[PDB]
Amino acid sequence: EQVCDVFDIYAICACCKVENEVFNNYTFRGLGNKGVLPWKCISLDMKYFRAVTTYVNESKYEKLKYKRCKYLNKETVDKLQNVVVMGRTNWESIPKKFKPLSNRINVILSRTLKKVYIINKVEDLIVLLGKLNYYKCFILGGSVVYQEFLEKKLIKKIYFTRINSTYECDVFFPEINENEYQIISVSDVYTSNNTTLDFIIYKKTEEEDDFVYFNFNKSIHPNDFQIYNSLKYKYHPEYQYLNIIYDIMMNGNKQSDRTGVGVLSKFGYIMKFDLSQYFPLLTTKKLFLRGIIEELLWFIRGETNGNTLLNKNVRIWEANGTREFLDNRKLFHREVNDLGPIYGFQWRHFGAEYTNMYDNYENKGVDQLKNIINLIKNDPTSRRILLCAWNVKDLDQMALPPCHILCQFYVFDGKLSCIMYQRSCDLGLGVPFNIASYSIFTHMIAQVCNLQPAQFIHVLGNAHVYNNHIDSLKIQLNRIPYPFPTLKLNPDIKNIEDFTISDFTIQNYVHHEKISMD
Amino acid sequence: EQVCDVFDIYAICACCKVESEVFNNYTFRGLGNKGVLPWKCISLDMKYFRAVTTYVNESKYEKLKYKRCKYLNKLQNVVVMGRTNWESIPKKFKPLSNRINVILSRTLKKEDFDEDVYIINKVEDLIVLLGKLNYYKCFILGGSVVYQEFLEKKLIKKIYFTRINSTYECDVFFPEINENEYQIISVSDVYTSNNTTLDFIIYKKTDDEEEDDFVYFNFNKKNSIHPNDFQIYNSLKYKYHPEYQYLNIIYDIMMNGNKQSDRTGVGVLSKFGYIMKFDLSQYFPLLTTKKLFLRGIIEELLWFIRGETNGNTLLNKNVRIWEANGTREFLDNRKLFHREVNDLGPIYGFQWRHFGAEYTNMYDNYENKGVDQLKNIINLIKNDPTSRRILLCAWNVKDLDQMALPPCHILCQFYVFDGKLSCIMYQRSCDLGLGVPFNIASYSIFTHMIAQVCNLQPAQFIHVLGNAHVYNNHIDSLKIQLNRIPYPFPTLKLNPDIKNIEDFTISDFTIQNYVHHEKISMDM
Ligand SMILES: NC(=O)C1=CN([C@@H]2O[C@H](COP(=O)(O)OP(=O)(O)OC[C@H]3O[C@@H](n4cnc5c(N)ncnc54)[C@H](OP(=O)(O)O)[C@@H]3O)[C@@H](O)[C@H]2O)C=CC1
Ligand SMILES: NC(=O)C1=CN([C@@H]2O[C@H](COP(=O)(O)OP(=O)(O)OC[C@H]3O[C@@H](n4cnc5c(N)ncnc54)[C@H](OP(=O)(O)O)[C@@H]3O)[C@@H](O)[C@H]2O)C=CC1
Ligand SMILES: CCc1nc(N)nc(N)c1OCCCCOc1ccc(-c2ccc(C(=O)O)cc2)cc1
Ligand SMILES: CCc1nc(N)nc(N)c1OCCCCOc1ccc(-c2ccc(C(=O)O)cc2)cc1
Ligand SMILES: O=c1ccn([C@H]2C[C@H](O)[C@@H](COP(=O)(O)O)O2)c(=O)[nH]1
Ligand SMILES: O=c1ccn([C@H]2C[C@H](O)[C@@H](COP(=O)(O)O)O2)c(=O)[nH]1
Repeated sequence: EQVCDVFDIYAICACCKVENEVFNNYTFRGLGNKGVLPWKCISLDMKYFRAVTTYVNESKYEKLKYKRCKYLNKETVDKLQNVVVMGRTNWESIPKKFKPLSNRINVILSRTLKKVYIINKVEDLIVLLGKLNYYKCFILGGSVVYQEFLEKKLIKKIYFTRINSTYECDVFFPEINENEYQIISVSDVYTSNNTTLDFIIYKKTEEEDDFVYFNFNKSIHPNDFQIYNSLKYKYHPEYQYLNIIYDIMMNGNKQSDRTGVGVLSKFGYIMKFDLSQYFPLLTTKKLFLRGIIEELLWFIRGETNGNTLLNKNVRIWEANGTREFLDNRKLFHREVNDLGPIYGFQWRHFGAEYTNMYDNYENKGVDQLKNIINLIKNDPTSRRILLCAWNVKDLDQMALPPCHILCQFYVFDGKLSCIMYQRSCDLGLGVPFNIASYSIFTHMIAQVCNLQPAQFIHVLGNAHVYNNHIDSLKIQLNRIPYPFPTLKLNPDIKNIEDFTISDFTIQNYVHHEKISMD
Repeated sequence: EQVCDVFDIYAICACCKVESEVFNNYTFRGLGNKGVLPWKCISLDMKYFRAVTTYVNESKYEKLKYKRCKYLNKLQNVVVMGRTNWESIPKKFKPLSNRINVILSRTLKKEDFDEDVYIINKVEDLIVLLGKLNYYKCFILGGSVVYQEFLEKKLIKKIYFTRINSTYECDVFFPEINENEYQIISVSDVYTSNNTTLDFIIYKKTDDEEEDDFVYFNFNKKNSIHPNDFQIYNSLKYKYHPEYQYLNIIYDIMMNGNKQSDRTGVGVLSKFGYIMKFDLSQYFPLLTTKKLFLRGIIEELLWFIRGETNGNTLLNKNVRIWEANGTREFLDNRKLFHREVNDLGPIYGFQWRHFGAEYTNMYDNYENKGVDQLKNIINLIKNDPTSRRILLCAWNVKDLDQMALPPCHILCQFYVFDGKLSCIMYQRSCDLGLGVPFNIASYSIFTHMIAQVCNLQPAQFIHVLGNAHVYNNHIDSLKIQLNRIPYPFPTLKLNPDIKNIEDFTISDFTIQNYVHHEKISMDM
């Protein structure tokens, strides 16, 4: 029977980053600078902190007192609040207008303070706790306090805010030992005061029956997903991707492939990412975006020339443009790397007769990109703001038919959302890039129409995991996401055709190690 | 305290429809015929009945034992049967296994039974018996005389009620349940077993560390619709009937919808992005919380498949779905000044059979012009079933302004596994109160037709909604409808001799066992 369990002693803290980088939990360590917080107010962390440290559940107290008494070999302890323990320097950095911390029993560790309790050794806290009625006990820091409370093994859980930005710091949270503590929960990702952040939790290592009745009809070893399955709360939006992989692995249909690879597949999924709060660049592996952005730029120019991409070493379309690949598609009369009437051609020239990749198509066919931008600007409540690449007439002349069938747009209260329907979804290699690409695009349309981006919504049709990706995705599922990065566009660009590679910046991308999916 | 609460006395039953139109909960009331059951085995109900009457939770007995102790001062359930019920059970099934069996009788006594059973000769003796036994719950198993007297005396806490959605000859009937004594608290998924659909409803008499963590994670959490406006809807504990996928979306839009104007002038509440899934192997999802007829939508689908764009064809069969979109005034407001009345332009049927052909008029012969995508997808399903390119697309960007209006149903994608066909339809714009009920029915039918002609069985119709809206003028009608409890769905049957997609006619379709609430004008 350990003290921290008896007295419900917990740590709570907020850690920023500090000035081929490798990332780990320790990336998030920064606590303070010059007696104060490294950052200007991050008001969302403040609200979380207040609510965690003040929250009490009276009905649960009877049971805690019991345990505490039986431990201290007593029969009695002799409006419920929590205890909060601050180091002296910590207590001095708090604006006086906020001291003592409201609705909490304030305890201060100090050797040089004299009488809101003061105490001058840790063991004196245990004593004080044995003589109080309190719900739980929260160690609020600073650095010295966490250090000693942690080495003395006095901490049941760590409520750890990850501030995904870099500050100058002079004091650090200690390195949490992964054999001592493991993460059991991860929150939604949020933006506050110009940074992303998330909240994670380390742990020390009648109607009921009716529910059963309604359930009366209901080569992967899930034990391999130890970390995945041991998490309790999985609210980080990256879990929308990871959970689909889990689902396909566990419940997928075995089917054969043109490459003889084999897939597990399922049909019909939705993911939704809130672009006002973050940029959903997967963090459970490394992803690179230069190629993805050039591809989008090449679509917007309405290009179908694969050489343009190849000469910038963007090799996404290379295999689809070879002599052999075109001949197998019966495009015997197509030049190498002429991909035919694919996305760019359909976005700007839908319905025009395709000749070759060098022809001049200006003012030929339907310029649906211009059309949707005008509809957003002039008739935002239109339900016909669609951009469609599936030209049934032209499919057989494409190097391959589009995987990204259409985008539809929705405008409410100055904000833009986008649904993209994908007929075919390689969860392991394709879908991560695909989410990035259409999130970028959503931002680009929003900016040129003076709107703010809201949600990117991804509908997956035939959704598959290649059998040669399974071992890699197993490794990936047992990694814990980090808070997402942010995308910044150059704010000067007000025309969809005016963006260049230099107008795009990913900020604060923290990621696990790259994985060769094969 | 009541006797039924102390001793945990429940009823479980199964009721079919009977021969003798308005529907109500009393539609399901057939129990028995000539001393045995009205149907041959409905095995899924037998499985449910065994699961419910045999399940026990040992960890909860201690509190039960305490409660009954106060009242008076391996674990198993007790089951109680009328004598006629007992004699109806096949010998090999008696006594009911893993249960304490109790029989009510005057004419027979314990010397008349070989089996491990308790005989009781009045209800009062049941209660005495329950006071003497160790048991989890007590299930009253019928028949009609027994249900009658247990209900009359208020000795039933809940009724586990199976709705068998088919009609049989009966001579005995469950009591009419008094809606002021008993109300439905829960409704199951809908299933098919032994060629009938059925569901299961429930009437009621009228480390918690991780719990605090739940609260912490919620530290950061609209429309003047009123709470009491959904009393019945919100009083249900389990809402597992697939009709709730539709009803819950309506609720979501009412409560969280964004207010917006629209091309129509009415304004709406809107949201963006929903998915519904319907299991066509188990039911035909025609909405039951209001009345729908399918003659028109079936004639529409046949007209689509034929490649037709002539609205007169529909009007001549008294189908008016497209009438307003073909008037002189409508076409002119679309700037289609050189279009004949009821010439709807290159819409669905034209795109399905002739995508990319130049549209002239509704009378032209377009044979072998454009892409016959309907044919192409049938060929793909038959010869390349694992293709990820089996898509039928009505949104032809080039032809949009020539259409009476652009399609709402943008595309269907198909999926085949293990001899079974699934279908996703993506709907760019979705009128929840009027359009969507019919849209679900149309694409569900089309999935069955495509499956049959490719020698597959239907699996799931998946409906993806883009712009999803409730018209302000529909809100009061939808409020009414949401306080209705769905009935088990109907089934759809097709003439099995039809083996080509082009060869269906209206009499090739039958909708069987449609039970529904009354018709609702969505508008005033
Ligand atoms: N971001 C976050 O989550 C948090 C950050 N901070 C930041 O951390 C910094 C403060 O950290 P740090 O410098 O380590 O200071 P601390 O808050 O850890 O204070 C240390 C002091 O506490 C007293 N003390 C410590 N251990 C004991 C003990 N065992 N017995 C008795 N008294 C003890 C002593 O005061 P004495 O001199 O009287 O002996 C000691 O010098 C600031 O910059 C602050 O803003 C603060 C709170 C949380
Ligand atoms: N579909 C369903 O869910 C169910 C249907 N059934 C069907 O229902 C029919 C049987 O119903 P029903 O004809 O109403 O008969 P019951 O099963 O209700 O049995 C009636 C007999 O039970 C005895 N009995 C009942 N109440 C008492 C009492 N208070 N004290 C003493 N004895 C009592 C008497 O036996 P005695 O004459 O010997 O004195 C009486 O004649 C059959 O067709 C059966 O298959 C039955 C149960 C479930
Ligand atoms: C960083 C928070 C935090 N977060 C987490 N998760 N764990 C913590 N243990 C933690 O901190 C230590 C708690 C005591 C400090 O209590 C303060 C109160 C108010 C201001 C304050 C400063 C500036 C403004 C303003 O400029 O408006 C307003 C308030 C600072 C500290
Ligand atoms: C309809 C059941 C039922 N359902 C629900 N929901 N509540 C009920 N209270 C209920 O009944 C009460 C059970 C007493 C009769 O228990 C039987 C057991 C087996 C066969 C039996 C007969 C024939 C065959 C065969 O021919 O295959 C197989 C089994 C009949 C009755
Ligand atoms: O942007 C893309 C393009 C392709 N794919 C995957 C889906 C399939 O695995 C393959 C294309 O093969 P077909 O589905 O077209 O046959 O590429 C994606 O995930 N994303
Ligand atoms: O099969 C159909 C046809 C139409 N609509 C509704 C959606 C809109 O309320 C309206 C079409 O208007 P636009 O979205 O095209 O503006 O009709 C449906 O729900 N289903």
